[PDB]
Amino acid sequence: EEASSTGRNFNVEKINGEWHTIILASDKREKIEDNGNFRLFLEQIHVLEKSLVLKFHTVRDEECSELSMVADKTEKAGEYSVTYDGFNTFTIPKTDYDNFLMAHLINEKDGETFQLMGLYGREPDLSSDIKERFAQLCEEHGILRENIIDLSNANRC
Ligand SMILES: COc1nccnc1C(C)C
Ligand code: NA
Ligand code: NA
Ligand code: NA
Repeated sequence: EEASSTGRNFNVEKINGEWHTIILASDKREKIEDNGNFRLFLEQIHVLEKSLVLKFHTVRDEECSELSMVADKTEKAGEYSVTYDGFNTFTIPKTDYDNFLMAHLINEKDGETFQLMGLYGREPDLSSDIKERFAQLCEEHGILRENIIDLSNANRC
Protein backbone atom coordinates (compact mmCIF):
# COMPACT_ATOMS: atom_id res chain seq x y z
CA GLU A 1 0.00 0.00 0.00
CA GLU A 2 1.21 3.53 -0.80
CA ALA A 3 0.39 6.91 0.57
CA SER A 4 1.16 10.62 0.38
CA SER A 5 1.82 12.74 3.50
CA THR A 6 -0.87 15.08 2.27
CA GLY A 7 -3.37 12.20 1.99
CA ARG A 8 -6.02 11.21 4.53
CA ASN A 9 -4.59 7.72 4.96
CA PHE A 10 -1.03 8.75 5.75
CA ASN A 11 0.52 7.05 8.78
CA VAL A 12 3.57 9.18 9.68
CA GLU A 13 4.86 6.68 12.21
CA LYS A 14 5.49 4.23 9.38
CA ILE A 15 8.27 6.43 7.88
CA ASN A 16 10.21 6.27 11.15
CA GLY A 17 13.64 4.65 11.02
CA GLU A 18 16.48 3.82 8.67
CA TRP A 19 16.63 5.57 5.26
CA HIS A 20 19.34 6.18 2.66
CA THR A 21 19.60 8.85 -0.01
CA ILE A 22 19.30 7.06 -3.35
CA ILE A 23 18.67 9.85 -5.87
CA LEU A 24 18.36 13.67 -5.57
CA ALA A 25 16.97 16.05 -8.16
CA SER A 26 16.61 19.81 -8.48
CA ASP A 27 15.69 22.54 -10.89
CA LYS A 28 18.89 24.27 -9.64
CA ARG A 29 21.33 21.40 -10.16
CA GLU A 30 24.30 23.09 -8.47
CA LYS A 31 22.48 22.68 -5.13
CA ILE A 32 22.88 18.91 -5.27
CA GLU A 33 26.20 18.66 -7.12
CA ASP A 34 29.51 17.86 -5.40
CA ASN A 35 29.81 20.77 -3.05
CA GLY A 36 26.15 21.74 -2.94
CA ASN A 37 24.50 22.33 0.43
CA PHE A 38 21.62 20.01 -0.48
CA ARG A 39 23.68 16.97 -1.46
CA LEU A 40 22.58 15.36 1.82
CA PHE A 41 22.79 11.64 2.64
CA LEU A 42 19.82 10.76 4.86
CA GLU A 43 20.44 8.13 7.57
CA GLN A 44 17.34 8.16 9.67
CA ILE A 45 14.03 9.85 10.36
CA HIS A 46 12.91 9.99 13.96
CA VAL A 47 9.11 10.58 14.03
CA LEU A 48 7.87 12.71 16.95
CA GLU A 49 4.42 14.05 17.90
CA LYS A 50 4.74 17.25 15.88
CA SER A 51 8.12 16.99 14.16
CA LEU A 52 10.64 14.79 12.35
CA VAL A 53 14.23 14.68 13.42
CA LEU A 54 16.31 14.18 10.26
CA LYS A 55 19.82 12.76 10.59
CA PHE A 56 22.16 13.16 7.59
CA HIS A 57 25.81 13.16 6.69
CA THR A 58 27.41 15.46 4.11
CA VAL A 59 30.65 14.77 2.23
CA ARG A 60 33.59 17.10 1.52
CA ASP A 61 36.97 15.97 0.19
CA GLU A 62 35.95 12.37 0.82
CA GLU A 63 35.23 13.20 4.48
CA CYS A 64 31.81 12.60 6.09
CA SER A 65 30.24 15.04 8.58
CA GLU A 66 27.07 14.43 10.56
CA LEU A 67 24.21 16.93 10.34
CA SER A 68 20.87 16.82 12.24
CA MET A 69 17.89 18.96 11.55
CA VAL A 70 14.38 19.21 13.01
CA ALA A 71 11.36 19.59 10.73
CA ASP A 72 8.19 20.94 12.30
CA LYS A 73 4.66 20.24 11.12
CA THR A 74 3.12 23.33 9.50
CA GLU A 75 -0.56 24.36 9.28
CA LYS A 76 -1.06 22.12 6.27
CA ALA A 77 -1.33 18.38 6.93
CA GLY A 78 1.53 16.36 5.52
CA GLU A 79 3.75 19.47 5.19
CA TYR A 80 6.87 20.10 7.25
CA SER A 81 9.17 23.09 7.50
CA VAL A 82 12.82 23.43 8.44
CA THR A 83 15.49 26.08 8.50
CA TYR A 84 18.61 25.02 6.56
CA ASP A 85 20.45 27.22 4.02
CA GLY A 86 17.22 29.23 3.80
CA PHE A 87 13.60 28.40 4.66
CA ASN A 88 12.32 24.98 3.49
CA THR A 89 8.94 23.29 3.34
CA PHE A 90 8.43 19.74 2.17
CA THR A 91 5.87 17.01 1.71
CA ILE A 92 6.13 13.28 0.92
CA PRO A 93 4.13 12.85 -2.31
CA LYS A 94 4.62 9.05 -2.37
CA THR A 95 5.95 6.35 -0.11
CA ASP A 96 5.27 2.63 0.34
CA TYR A 97 6.90 2.83 3.84
CA ASP A 98 8.82 -0.46 3.40
CA ASN A 99 10.98 0.31 0.38
CA PHE A 100 10.94 3.94 -0.73
CA LEU A 101 10.15 7.47 0.25
CA MET A 102 9.77 10.33 -2.31
CA ALA A 103 10.00 13.92 -0.94
CA HIS A 104 9.30 17.21 -2.68
CA LEU A 105 10.92 20.31 -1.08
CA ILE A 106 10.76 24.02 -1.85
CA ASN A 107 13.69 26.15 -0.61
CA GLU A 108 13.63 29.92 -0.34
CA LYS A 109 16.85 31.89 0.27
CA ASP A 110 17.76 35.51 -0.44
CA GLY A 111 14.41 36.10 -2.10
CA GLU A 112 14.90 33.21 -4.59
CA THR A 113 13.55 29.65 -4.65
CA PHE A 114 14.20 26.20 -6.10
CA GLN A 115 12.67 22.72 -6.01
CA LEU A 116 14.40 19.65 -4.60
CA MET A 117 13.08 16.10 -4.96
CA GLY A 118 14.58 13.14 -3.15
CA LEU A 119 14.23 9.37 -3.43
CA TYR A 120 15.22 7.51 -0.25
CA GLY A 121 15.34 3.80 0.32
CA ARG A 122 15.18 1.45 3.37
CA GLU A 123 18.29 -0.25 1.95
CA PRO A 124 21.27 1.59 0.27
CA ASP A 125 19.74 1.18 -3.20
CA LEU A 126 16.33 0.62 -4.89
CA SER A 127 15.06 -1.31 -7.92
CA SER A 128 15.34 0.26 -11.33
CA ASP A 129 11.52 0.28 -11.52
CA ILE A 130 11.22 2.47 -8.37
CA LYS A 131 13.97 4.73 -9.78
CA GLU A 132 11.87 5.09 -12.99
CA ARG A 133 8.77 5.93 -10.86
CA PHE A 134 10.83 8.67 -9.23
CA ALA A 135 11.89 10.01 -12.64
CA GLN A 136 8.21 10.15 -13.59
CA LEU A 137 7.35 12.12 -10.40
CA CYS A 138 10.27 14.54 -11.15
CA GLU A 139 8.89 15.08 -14.71
CA GLU A 140 5.47 15.98 -13.19
CA HIS A 141 7.30 18.78 -11.37
CA GLY A 142 9.15 20.09 -14.39
CA ILE A 143 12.54 18.62 -13.39
CA LEU A 144 14.43 17.10 -16.32
CA ARG A 145 16.20 13.78 -15.92
CA GLU A 146 19.54 15.51 -16.64
CA ASN A 147 18.87 17.23 -13.28
CA ILE A 148 18.33 13.95 -11.45
CA ILE A 149 21.50 12.51 -9.80
CA ASP A 150 21.69 8.89 -8.71
CA LEU A 151 23.91 8.82 -5.55
CA SER A 152 23.51 5.14 -4.79
CA ASN A 153 27.12 4.49 -5.79
CA ALA A 154 28.25 7.11 -3.23
CA ASN A 155 25.96 7.21 -0.17
CA ARG A 156 28.21 5.36 2.29
CA CYS A 157 31.02 6.80 4.47
C1 LIG B 1 16.78 19.74 4.02
O1 LIG B 1 16.03 18.61 3.57
C2 LIG B 1 16.64 17.82 2.64
N1 LIG B 1 17.72 18.21 1.96
C3 LIG B 1 18.30 17.40 1.08
C4 LIG B 1 17.78 16.13 0.87
N2 LIG B 1 16.70 15.75 1.55
C5 LIG B 1 16.10 16.55 2.44
C6 LIG B 1 14.84 16.12 3.20
C7 LIG B 1 13.60 16.42 2.35
C8 LIG B 1 14.88 14.63 3.57
NA1 NA C 1 1.55 26.34 0.92
NA1 NA D 1 3.36 17.90 -5.94
NA1 NA E 1 4.91 19.69 -3.33
